[PDB]
Amino acid sequence: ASGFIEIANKQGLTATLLPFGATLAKLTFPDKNGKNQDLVLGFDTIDEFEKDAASIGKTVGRVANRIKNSTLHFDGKQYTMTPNNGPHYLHGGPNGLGYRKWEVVRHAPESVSFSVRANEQDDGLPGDAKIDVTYTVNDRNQLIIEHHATCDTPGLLALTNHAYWNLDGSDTVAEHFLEMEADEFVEVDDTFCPTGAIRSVTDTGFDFRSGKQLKESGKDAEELLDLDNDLVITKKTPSTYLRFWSEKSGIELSITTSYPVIHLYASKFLDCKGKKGEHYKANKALAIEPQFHSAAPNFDHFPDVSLRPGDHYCQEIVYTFSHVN
Repeated sequence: ASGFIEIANKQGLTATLLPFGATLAKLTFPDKNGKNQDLVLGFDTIDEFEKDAASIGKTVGRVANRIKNSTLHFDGKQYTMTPNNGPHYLHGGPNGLGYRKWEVVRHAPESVSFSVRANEQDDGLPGDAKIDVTYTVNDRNQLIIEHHATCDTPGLLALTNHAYWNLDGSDTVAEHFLEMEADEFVEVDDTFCPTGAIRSVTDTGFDFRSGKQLKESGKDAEELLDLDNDLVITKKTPSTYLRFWSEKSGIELSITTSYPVIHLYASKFLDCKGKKGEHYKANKALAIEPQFHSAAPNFDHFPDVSLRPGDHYCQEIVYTFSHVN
């Protein structure tokens, strides 16, 4: 058996990790009323996490999101996996990184690092890789997630963190405000698999450039937010890219990442017994997943996510917690 690992700074920021799936189990931070609030969904027990299928707080890999039709071409060779989500291959498959027990290579009062190895035999994806993920909290009230990796054999590697966020405990995050520096988004089909097209956010329900409440996303016949797309980060050349907050709890979350996109999932298909024995329902939280474009391995015009011998996969996500004053 394993066990929850806790890290924390000196200002009231605590994070609880789990070796299994290198998961972010909990993240507590005092609200405007000085009351501690767990900002991420989860489970009160370890086994519940090992049985979860919604990838709650997990470190996802080797390839986050979908591989169109469970097939791809790598270095002139075709790789075909067994579908695990519709006709596609989602989050690295049933034996993806999120479903494996990572080794604890470092643990200190404010930081913890996990490591794990994966090759074609483990998940059917090309080559192999030694992956190391670190969670660190600091005096700036930031949670830093570092994603590092190397390989002996050429393959693909595109990770992300699948934590579902809810800053005030509300039944849903429809009232939460969201602001993103994203001019474009990745188009997806009915099965939510990228089509390879990029669409401007202008005049669409995905324009969060002015900061609005999530409840504002068109008008469907289910009154549910079906957010679950890749929002391409507008990055300069010659900084915070996302701000998520709740006027209710007064808690705000800002993010900066090396990744080119941030996948936002409004938790439309959620329905599980979480913390406090609570019953999570539709649009309960907001999954924020900094990552490379979904289905990158299927479209050559999307970022090249190959990881080859001698190179170093190195990405980071910085979450800053504060208050809206």
